[PDB]
Amino acid sequence: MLKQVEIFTDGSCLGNPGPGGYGAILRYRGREKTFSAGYTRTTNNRMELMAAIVALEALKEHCEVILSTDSQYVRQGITQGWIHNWKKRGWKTADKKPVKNVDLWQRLDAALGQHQIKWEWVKGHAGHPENERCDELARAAAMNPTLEDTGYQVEV
Repeated sequence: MLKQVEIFTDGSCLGNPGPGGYGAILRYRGREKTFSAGYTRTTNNRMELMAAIVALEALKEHCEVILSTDSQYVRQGITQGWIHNWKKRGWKTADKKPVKNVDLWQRLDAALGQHQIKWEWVKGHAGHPENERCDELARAAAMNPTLEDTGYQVEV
């Protein structure tokens, strides 16, 4: 009887860049909510980040959160303190260009100041069924894209 909210995320793509989707599970008070959507053209990195974003943006009461994901990207960012680094430098790289996926990283940062988050980095679906599920959810959405990922820049 209650600690957190547990969040499970995955996002993936069929060809990168290519159609992608995300899958998230949120377990509130004895209830569990799923989220899923597919995008016409985006990236892997963006799908993994978006999954975390959508789940967290879904909470409307300050929570104690445990977020379990296998994304290398989120992991990198969080562990290497991207956000902290960027925020001090106005979200631009050393050569004054906007950091890559600044739209998503900001949305993430904004969620993090709301909740007390405890990250759980998983490796392999083996003994992680909620993560297995998000992947199934993620790959399914990617197959029937209904959205356009606007912040998806072609270029660099």
